[PDB]
Amino acid sequence: MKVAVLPGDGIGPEVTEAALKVLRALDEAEGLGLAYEVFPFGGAAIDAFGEPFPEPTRKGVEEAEAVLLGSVGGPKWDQNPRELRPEKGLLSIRKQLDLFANLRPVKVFESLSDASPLKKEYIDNVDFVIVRELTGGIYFGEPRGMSEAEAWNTERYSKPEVERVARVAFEAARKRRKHVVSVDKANVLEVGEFWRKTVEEVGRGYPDVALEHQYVDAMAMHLVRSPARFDVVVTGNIFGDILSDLASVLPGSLGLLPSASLGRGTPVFEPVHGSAPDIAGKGIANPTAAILSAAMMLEHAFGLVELARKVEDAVAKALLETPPPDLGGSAGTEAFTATVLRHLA
Amino acid sequence: MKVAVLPGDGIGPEVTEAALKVLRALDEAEGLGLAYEVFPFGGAAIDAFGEPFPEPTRKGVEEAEAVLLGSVGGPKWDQNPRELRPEKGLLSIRKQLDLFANLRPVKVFESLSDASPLKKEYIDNVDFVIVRELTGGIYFGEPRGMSEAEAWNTERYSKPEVERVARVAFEAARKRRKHVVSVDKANVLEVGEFWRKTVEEVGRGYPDVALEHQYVDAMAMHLVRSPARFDVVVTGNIFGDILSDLASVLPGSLGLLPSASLGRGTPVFEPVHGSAPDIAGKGIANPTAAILSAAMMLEHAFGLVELARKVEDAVAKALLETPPPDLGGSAGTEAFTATVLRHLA
Repeated sequence: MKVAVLPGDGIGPEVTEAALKVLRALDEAEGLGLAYEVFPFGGAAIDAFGEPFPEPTRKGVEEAEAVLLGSVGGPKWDQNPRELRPEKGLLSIRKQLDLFANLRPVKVFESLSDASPLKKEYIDNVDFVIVRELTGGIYFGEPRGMSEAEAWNTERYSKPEVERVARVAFEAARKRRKHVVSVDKANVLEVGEFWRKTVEEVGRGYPDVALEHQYVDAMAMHLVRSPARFDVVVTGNIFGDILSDLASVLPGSLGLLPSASLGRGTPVFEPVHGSAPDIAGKGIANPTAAILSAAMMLEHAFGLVELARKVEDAVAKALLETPPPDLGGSAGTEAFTATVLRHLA
Repeated sequence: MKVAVLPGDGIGPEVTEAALKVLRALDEAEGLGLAYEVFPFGGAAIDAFGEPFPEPTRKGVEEAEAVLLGSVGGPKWDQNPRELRPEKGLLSIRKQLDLFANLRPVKVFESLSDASPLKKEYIDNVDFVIVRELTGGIYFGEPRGMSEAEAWNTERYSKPEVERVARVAFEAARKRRKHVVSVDKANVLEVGEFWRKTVEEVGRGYPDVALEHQYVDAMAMHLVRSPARFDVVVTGNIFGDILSDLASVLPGSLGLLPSASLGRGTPVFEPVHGSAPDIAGKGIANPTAAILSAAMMLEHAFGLVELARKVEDAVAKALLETPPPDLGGSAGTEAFTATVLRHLA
């Protein structure tokens, strides 16, 4: 199991290391062969190497079997230009490893039910994964323009780009409850008729997984009225991007969520949450999203679905037993990483 | 006050008439000069006149100062072709009266708080109006297409189309709490930079009203986390259409919501909810949305903002005192129309 580890800025060192603490325990216990190496990335490499993704790191993520990415970003850099700022590097590692699908899981852990905005009965048993196409459509599509008179922008997709994110979706489905929902605007737009027939062709090859289709506006209503009804949701870019932010309010007690970019190269896994500079060093950072991005690596990079679920129970249990300060408890990073480990022994 | 009344099919006769019962009471009481006339529209006119919007009605809505529309649609017609089915007429009256903005208000009435999917604290004091541009952008925009290889669709807006829906928004704002939020994707798409500067030019003329901008994905999260923070929201078509369906789950106890199309011609007002054929004649239909579309007519067609708010209190009070069967009470259309009237005497 070869992991290039890029802990990034701010809290990235602290919470990326609590992830590795869970992974070295499973590694010991199951003998998985974890070989990892830490590489420079972000505000720290701007300072050190004079750019956010230096070629040691270009090579490192190019040759590992997984990247464990922390978080970059800091005010310090914003003022200096454009390709010298933490975030540029975030797109450079996406381009290089040819990543085209972004997986975002939302789970509401029975113990933090009361933190959610929805009544308990609507969040019970939410466990779903939205996989959003990453590189196509209206944000990148052309023609585009702006005149004194008007402005234009094209949503455009080719069969290859639809089949790519669709296979990730089905394969992603096989490892959890076997149902895909594709999301489109097929009843009005033709990009969406297209998307619809192609997801349905590709679905033929995955017989063990169920396929259904929904319109973006009906799926926006279902994520608040019945979100426990989905397993994997696959959609385009702007709709994945809108429906993943609406879906991120369902847990409530934010900060807990993991993200993973997948594709031809090396899968990148990271917590959704940035640098949090305010609190780097104090030891209170909540590691729940780094420990769960690790669980996603094990599931998507190495296919060890059964260990990924046992790490997601240890963190569920742990969240119930020792809520971090940010969730009305007092367990900092280490004491929380502890009880996670104390559950998967 | 000249109203062409088009009660439509199914429950349309019943609930459009309870609206008129409230309006004839205010009319008596304030002497507003209500002159109304009932015209044929929908499944009923397909049967009667052999098309859904016959020229008596074309003329009627053309010459009234407001349309009070009920609901059309019935299975009976679906099988016969395309321009002979209830819904066609719905676009024919939109084209004819040159309507380009659709106003959708969401309010959560303190008494039905427990029906909502959100915890009480998030719905308390929701009162906002989304005005969605109706005739432009990606659903109508061109070029568009579909090949074996790819599919395309253009989101396109010209300054005139952005300024139109923006003035409705500001003027709509003046009559309630004076804050507009425009919703766009300005940080990625140029249609959205355009939309953004134009809503900001037009805002210069309305000094008494506050303007703010938000991205569609951040506004999708705000409608569940803090929806009581908006007064009027103005946006384009597909985003109005997505954000109005997400916003329609906040009341919970559905069926209660009013809609209004505005523009160069005669404003059309209608309940959001269709025909409901299952229950036409039984007398149980909930009239809360027809009585509140009437309140919207008074506010937008005749500018009688102060009476519109007193009819929205009578129906609030009434919802508290006699919930309809559909909201765990037993008050049918008439008994509910009663207590509404019994409050605005």
